[PDB]
Amino acid sequence: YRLGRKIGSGSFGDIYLGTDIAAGEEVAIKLECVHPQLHIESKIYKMMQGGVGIPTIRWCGAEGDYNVMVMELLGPSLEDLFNFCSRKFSLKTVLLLADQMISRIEYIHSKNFIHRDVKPDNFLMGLGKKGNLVYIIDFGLAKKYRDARTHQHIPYRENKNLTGTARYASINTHLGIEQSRRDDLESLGYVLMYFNLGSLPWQGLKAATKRQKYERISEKKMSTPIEVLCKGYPSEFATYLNFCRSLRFDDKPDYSYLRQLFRNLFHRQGFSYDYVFDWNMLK
Ligand SMILES: COc1cnc(COc2ccc(F)c(F)c2)cc1-c1cc2c([nH]1)CCNC2=O
Repeated sequence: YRLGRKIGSGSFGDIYLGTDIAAGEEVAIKLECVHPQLHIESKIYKMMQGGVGIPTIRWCGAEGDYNVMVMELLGPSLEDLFNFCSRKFSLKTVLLLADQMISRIEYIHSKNFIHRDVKPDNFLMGLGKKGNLVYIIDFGLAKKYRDARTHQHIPYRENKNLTGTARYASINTHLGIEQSRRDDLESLGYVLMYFNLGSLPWQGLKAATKRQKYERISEKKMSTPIEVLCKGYPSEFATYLNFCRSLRFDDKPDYSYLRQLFRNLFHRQGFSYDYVFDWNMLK
């Protein structure tokens, strides 16, 4: 593997572009200085392997002063594509995205884990034949939510300090409640509305401590009724967020219902099933 330039930073470590030298294929290479977390993330990926929209790990090991995890190269993140599309996606694109994202999250849940860091940066489009598939990345904050053998849900816990990115965190996460399935989905809800509006009402709030800033975000989040947040947009978005906040800590979300909400809306809007995203029209 030839090592390349730094293209990003995950919940842990830094990712670089690279090359499978003998196959002449470009790859993504995540490095962790040899508190270790890379191997754990690698195990989760392997456990998720074989699912739709999940990256393939090509190699895992240590070289020098680094633990290394080579992954198949993917396309731009949804945050990147959002930028390229002038930071506003058309309703059809949000719906096409929502259908796949609910599904990715549902799959991770079917495998007994919660992601805990659902945000535009952690969703990347594929390449080649899978150019229209939305992948989910970075399991650096993922956690098991039910025992593999018995499916006993983890217990309810309070006073937890925040983990994930504040902009898309659920109201309960801000309130120190252990995250569960409902939270990955509520976060997706804010992500969708972010795509619709171009920004969220609790963005760009200035504070001192960089811990007092989460407080402002929390208060704003609890001070902004859902109907206001989604005012001027299809009621489905508000219905989706309300459903998410109504989920009991250990409830199994009805993913099908949520997708159907957006599918019916798609049908009613009269959009064509050609799967053409906004970025597919850049010339
Ligand atoms: C399977 O994981 C990946 C596969 N392919 C790419 C290609 O990314 C680029 C290609 C060309 C560019 F010019 C560029 F800027 C980025 C990136 C990743 C990736 C993994 C992680 C991140 N990114 C940021 C957050 N934490 C992560 O664990």
